[PDB]
Amino acid sequence: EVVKFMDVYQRSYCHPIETLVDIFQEYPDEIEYIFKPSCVPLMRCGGCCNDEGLECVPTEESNITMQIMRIKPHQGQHIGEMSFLQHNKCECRPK
Amino acid sequence: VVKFMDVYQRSYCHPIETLVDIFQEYPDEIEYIFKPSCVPLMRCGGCCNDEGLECVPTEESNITMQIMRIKPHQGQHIGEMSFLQHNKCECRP
Repeated sequence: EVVKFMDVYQRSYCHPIETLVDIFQEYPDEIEYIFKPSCVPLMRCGGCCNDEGLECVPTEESNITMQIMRIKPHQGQHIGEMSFLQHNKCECRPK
Repeated sequence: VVKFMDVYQRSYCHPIETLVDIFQEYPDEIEYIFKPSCVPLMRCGGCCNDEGLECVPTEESNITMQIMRIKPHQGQHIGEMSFLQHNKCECRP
């Protein structure tokens, strides 16, 4: 049941991974609202470069659109379209 | 367009594949460099839709992986290292 070295080595290297991201951190100026769900699943660059001079970053991105409920306390709740950026490709490059 | 009941279902508290730094999980091991420096592990992630609660593990289990440890100017060796995985999660107070 032991994960072999080259398999961990290849699986953890910098690449797009489904990451749950808070909606409010992605749309900072919407402070009068609560969102449901409060976070969404998005492909984002992750992992290690295995070299302290490099860092994992997006090289290609694209939008995804989802129906999110927007709540304004004491004055209305509406399900609408919200768009987030996803990372289609990543690379390790200098810092 | 992702439909509302589909995002609402998939973003809720649950175990997700997460890339974790090894020295963060082994703080006492300051004399080594690890390769790879991070590992893929199932860990609780997502939102609770309740400001009162938090997504936490209710069931854990170990996973063993071959990791290289490097001790600068002395040696290097690929050996087994164990990490904790999350099998089940819940939103709690």
